Amino acid sequence: PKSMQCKVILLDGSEYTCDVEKRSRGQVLFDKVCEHLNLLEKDYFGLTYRDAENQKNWLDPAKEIKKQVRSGAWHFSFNVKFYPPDPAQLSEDITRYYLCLQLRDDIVSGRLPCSFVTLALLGSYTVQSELGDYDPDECGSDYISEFRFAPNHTKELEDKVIELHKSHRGMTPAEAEMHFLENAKKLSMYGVDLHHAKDSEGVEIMLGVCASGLLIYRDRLRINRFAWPKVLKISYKRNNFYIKIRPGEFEQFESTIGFKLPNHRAAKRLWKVCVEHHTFFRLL
Ligand SMILES: COc1ccc([C@H](N)c2ccccc2)cc1
Repeated sequence: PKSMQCKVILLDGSEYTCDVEKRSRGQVLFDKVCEHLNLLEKDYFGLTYRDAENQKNWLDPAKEIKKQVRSGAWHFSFNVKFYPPDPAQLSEDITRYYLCLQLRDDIVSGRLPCSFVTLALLGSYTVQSELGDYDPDECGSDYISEFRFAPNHTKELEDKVIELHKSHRGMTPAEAEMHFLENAKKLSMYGVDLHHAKDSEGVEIMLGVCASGLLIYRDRLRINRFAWPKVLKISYKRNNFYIKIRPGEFEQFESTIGFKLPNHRAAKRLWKVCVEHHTFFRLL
């Protein structure tokens, strides 16, 4: 029985190596990684790989790994797939911990924009969780943390993290992580998966997929939101992605909004993440 070496980038930035049989489905590898992480609330997470066009793809746990990675390396990342709107409802602290690590990367990467004050507050909870109570002995007037907090660090930001850290004395890691999440969950881009697209006129937009529905990001005076219930069907054809939008009560017919994606693979990717989000948040 022939086994393939898998390398998985974990949310702490470390690399986990394991083997699976070469005809293994994604679920096999995912189960191994989750056991390694002592993670039980697995439904919110997934593995990603980079395709031949270097796009992030979710590893489908139901399909053979080899038919997804195809010509590429068996190299993956462990990631949050479904960001819970209410992380306080998660059963386990360790689930909230992995969600925090994901969100820290979302912030540093600039995928999750955040005000100065919220960057400093989130950073102050991370420090409290990781180091415990504020200590002046490690932190002088010239202190810069090893913790990456933001896409662009300033001395201002470092000072504000310390000021807020001082206020968190006696806070345990689980408590600090829960505060981190109570703040992060409110950010307008929390758990929004963004896709580049053109509207039916050829104007460049962004489509965002998240718990509440589908968002269209245009000129920035116009953001359209379609709650999952208002979305009757989702489809793709060639480079095109279509959503059918329910009639307003006493309307005879549904409306169709068409979008142009970069290529067929990008349209299929968007369709699959929309279907998955619609199912997940319909049931949650
Ligand atoms: C992490 O976010 C959630 C997790 C579980 C639920 C679940 N359906 C529920 C609803 C109501 C009361 C208790 C459990 C809901 C949200």
